[PDB]
Amino acid sequence: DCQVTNPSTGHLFDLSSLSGRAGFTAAYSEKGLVYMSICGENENCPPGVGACFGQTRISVGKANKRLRYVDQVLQLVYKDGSPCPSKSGLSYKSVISFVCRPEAGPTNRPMLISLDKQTCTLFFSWHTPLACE
Repeated sequence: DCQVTNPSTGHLFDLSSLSGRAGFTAAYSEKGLVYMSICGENENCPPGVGACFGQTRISVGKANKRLRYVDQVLQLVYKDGSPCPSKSGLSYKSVISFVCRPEAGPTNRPMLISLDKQTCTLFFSWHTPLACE
């Protein structure tokens, strides 16, 4: 249910306050965006899809709720997106990484920071106080 524990302190991280089908957007390119929900599908995307391009609604990853803890970062990986334009045989995937930010940012939305074209992986970051222990 969108929660994970730091194996070494027992601290429970809960990202459920960011969950839900309404979700968020992240800026893509110059005027575009990506629609995304946390730990579940997004209402603007095809059924079961957690993140998709806003212009086309094409999937960049199927939703899941497998939140993981790795070196102080909480992460989700939505795989099995649509066919990769840059490499035959591959499907888009979205990695969403939550990092502690003691004070919430002025905008406070996820950011698409990189798109690895060789593997069609979209890397997103969200610096949030919910990732602080």
